[PDB]
Amino acid sequence: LQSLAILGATGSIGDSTLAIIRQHPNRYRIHALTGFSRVDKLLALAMEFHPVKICTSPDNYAQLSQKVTDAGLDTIILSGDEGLIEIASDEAVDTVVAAIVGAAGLSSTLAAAGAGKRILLANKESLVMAGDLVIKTAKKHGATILPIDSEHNAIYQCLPAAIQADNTAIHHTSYGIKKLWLTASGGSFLDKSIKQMQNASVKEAVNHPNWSMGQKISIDSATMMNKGLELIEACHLFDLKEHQIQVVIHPNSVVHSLVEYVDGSFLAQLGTPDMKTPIAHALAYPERIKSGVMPLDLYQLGSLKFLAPDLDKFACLKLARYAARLGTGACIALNTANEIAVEAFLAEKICLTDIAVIVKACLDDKTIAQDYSQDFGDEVLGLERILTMDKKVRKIATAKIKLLKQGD
Amino acid sequence: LQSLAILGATGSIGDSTLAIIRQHPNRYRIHALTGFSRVDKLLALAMEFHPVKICTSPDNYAQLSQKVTDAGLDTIILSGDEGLIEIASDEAVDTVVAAIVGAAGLSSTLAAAGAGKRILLANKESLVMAGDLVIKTAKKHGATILPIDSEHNAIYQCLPAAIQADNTAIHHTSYGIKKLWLTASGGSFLDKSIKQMQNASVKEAVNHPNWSMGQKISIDSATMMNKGLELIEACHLFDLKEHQIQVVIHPNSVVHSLVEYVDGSFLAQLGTPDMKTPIAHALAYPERIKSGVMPLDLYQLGSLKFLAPDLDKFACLKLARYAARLGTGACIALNTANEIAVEAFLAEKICLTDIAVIVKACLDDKTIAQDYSQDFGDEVLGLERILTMDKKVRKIATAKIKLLKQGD
Ligand SMILES: NC(=O)c1ccc[n+]([C@@H]2O[C@H](COP(=O)([O-])OP(=O)(O)OC[C@H]3O[C@@H](n4cnc5c(N)ncnc54)[C@H](O)[C@@H]3O)[C@@H](O)[C@H]2O)c1
Ligand SMILES: NC(=O)c1ccc[n+]([C@@H]2O[C@H](COP(=O)([O-])OP(=O)(O)OC[C@H]3O[C@@H](n4cnc5c(N)ncnc54)[C@H](O)[C@@H]3O)[C@@H](O)[C@H]2O)c1
Ligand SMILES: O=CN(O)CCCP(=O)(O)O
Ligand SMILES: O=CN(O)CCCP(=O)(O)O
Ligand SMILES: [Mg+2]
Ligand SMILES: [Mg+2]
Repeated sequence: LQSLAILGATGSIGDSTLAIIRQHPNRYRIHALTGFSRVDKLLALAMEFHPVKICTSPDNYAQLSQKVTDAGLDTIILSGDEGLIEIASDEAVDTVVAAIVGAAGLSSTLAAAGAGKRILLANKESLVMAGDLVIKTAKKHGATILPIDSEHNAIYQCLPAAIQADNTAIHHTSYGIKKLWLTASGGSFLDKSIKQMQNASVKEAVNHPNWSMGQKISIDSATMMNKGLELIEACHLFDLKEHQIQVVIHPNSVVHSLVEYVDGSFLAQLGTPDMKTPIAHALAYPERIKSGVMPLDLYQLGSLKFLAPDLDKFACLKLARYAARLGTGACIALNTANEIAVEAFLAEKICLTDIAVIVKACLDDKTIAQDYSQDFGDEVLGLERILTMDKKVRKIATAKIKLLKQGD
Repeated sequence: LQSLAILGATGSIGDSTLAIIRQHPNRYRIHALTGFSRVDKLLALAMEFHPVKICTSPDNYAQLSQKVTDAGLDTIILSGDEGLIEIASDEAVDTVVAAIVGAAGLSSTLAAAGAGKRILLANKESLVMAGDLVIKTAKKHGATILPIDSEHNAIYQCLPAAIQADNTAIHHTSYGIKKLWLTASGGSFLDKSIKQMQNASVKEAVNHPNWSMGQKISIDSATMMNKGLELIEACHLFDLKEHQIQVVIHPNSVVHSLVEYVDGSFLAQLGTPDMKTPIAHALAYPERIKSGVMPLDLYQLGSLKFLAPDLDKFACLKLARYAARLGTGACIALNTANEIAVEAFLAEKICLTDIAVIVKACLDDKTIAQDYSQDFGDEVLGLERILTMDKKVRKIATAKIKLLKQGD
């Protein structure tokens, strides 16, 4: 049985992964599950799956340990980043599903690449922040990365075998890859005024017509920063630069992305927008298995729309491309600034449209820009350099926010 | 240089193939070209490409031989089926592009499979009439068949490598193929009354909103018999039965077909509707090359529509499925009856809607049905059995036509 560690098992992605595991009992073995806040849910999962190890936040380690011994499970309990690193590099784990949101998922993603694991990547902030380091580290140790993110999973499915195996093979012109097309729903405000986004409630922004997801990715979809980040994720995953990856607005969320070839062929993945499809694909690869989705019904589709992005309205996307060209430092500035203006939007401290302002101000800040020219990809020293800039952007972005609520 | 024989070089498919050859001068060598009626065009091609051999109709052999000696080419001239068989099995030919329309292309398609060639198949009537025989013969001698037909080329592009190599691999459930979806434009009368198809001029039926093609395939698209035939072609190519292949109406002709997988993934090929894309793909396979098409612009797409087939209105499609289930005899009855009611529609002897009547009457005719249980796939005797039934359906369909213009 393929041994699984599911980092971030209590969230949206975790739910879908587990929904597939329950359909395929004697194919996968759960070795570990992790959860930051939802201690009871993690316990309920523990009791269901009898995992060898679980990990939670340090604030909950004691509480959860009591509850696990009280339930008489053999389960080892772990806490913090230290626990995640352990599970991610555990000799007994074959496959890691990286579903921790944000930067918090970076160190365990690396540990997994360092340990040579099969990694199923949901956690895109890992690649936006440490793409060179993660891929380099993975290549060096024999880790395979398969993307779970819909768009990337689509693209991956639409790529010849040799380029799934080795992403550098994509520069051999025989394979004829021209460019990659990322589909974007346009989010909750696509078809609404600039003015109306300004006054968006969290309830409006957080709820998406086609997808049910975590809070963060949800907001990122509303501003289109999600595509931004996906743009940078794609560059690392498929070993390309941003000019080779373009974005098309597609509100139906049926077409999940395309690969354009030199002969005129666009290979695309279509499906109902349900993350069990890409998770299932990535779990069973190179085989396939039933996912439990309700399949897309082509008869009732109606009309699938396509539309160029409106960049004035979705500045987050302009700014992500700009950052992708600047390299890893600017992508960190990008992602972290954005991580901060999201905690801030959901806390109701800024407007939705303020997410763009904070992120630019951060990309164009002189104190942030000093670190753009650093070697964030050094095998020994890249990690501390990435985290230090993280802490730094955290401070400055926080400062920018406070400054804005009055004036600069 | 890959040596090419282009059977049917003067038609629509031939034009597109050659348009690609002219873009790729030192990749492909033209060893042979063939043309039935258009002697001057065949000559002009001869002078352009200095082929080793060409073949024409028997009625033109003398005329063309004079003209070739008058122009001082070294080119060997051939005639009739005998000439096609020779070119198709020529020791010096690597690749055969099978683009003769109708049943007339069957014997040379077989000769090419018998000789173990790489075959690029446009000519779908070959598989509708002798699918088992062609595939069996190909497998036995090491011939590779790559489809040029848009839908089949799309499906092929959307299939894993192992199933492109060996079509029987598709029954291994690991690969997770659920079903194949054939897209159909719905033709010139999709959005028009039954009543208005009745009175269709040849000019209406022959001209297609999105495609420029030969006359026959053009009419077949109007009645939707083209999808019928494509349905049977798909069964042989991909080694499935008709229940596994469904049809969706898609008027934009952008999405060219899909492959549905068990996890919910639909892989589809999109592109501007231009046969240079699939020809180019098939020529360079497993590599890719520029095709000279103007690529699809996703920004200006608008809305791609999808719609269930209206089977009352497109009886030809009901009847093809029925025939696919009946087996090869009924497919011959189907294809030939249809070949006859097309010569008859374009000659202005029957109504467009009469194509359906003639073909049913032929499928349900007791004299035709006697031969349904024959072994059309016997390596020694299948070919004469296929041609005899052809001649027979030709006679009876002709009779049915004459009968209808008065009454049965
Ligand atoms: N939700 C989707 O459908 C979807 C689609 C594509 C990509 N993704 C990506 O997958 C990842 C997870 O997204 P999600 O929507 O499931 O997130 P979520 O908000 O549902 O939470 C995910 C998990 O992260 C854990 N977590 C949160 N903060 C943590 C911390 N500081 N340390 C350790 N663990 C922590 C939570 O306990 C939870 O199990 C993200 O990177 C997201 O961008 C999600
Ligand atoms: N035209 C397209 O875009 C297209 C698309 C998909 C499939 N196809 C298929 O490819 C094949 C070619 O179609 P097309 O539209 O290019 O045809 P066409 O009518 O334009 O050309 C047919 C070719 O075959 C030759 N031919 C015709 N009758 C013959 C006979 N009785 N004996 C010997 N040779 C003969 C002609 O000389 C000509 O070169 C058909 O089977 C068609 O269904 C064509
Ligand atoms: O992989 C799935 N997602 O990231 C959800 C996408 C929401 P968006 O298409 O509006 O970016
Ligand atoms: O391969 C291309 N064609 O067969 C032209 C198809 C026209 P249709 O979609 O109405 O069958
Ligand atoms: Mg995504
Ligand atoms: Mg076709």
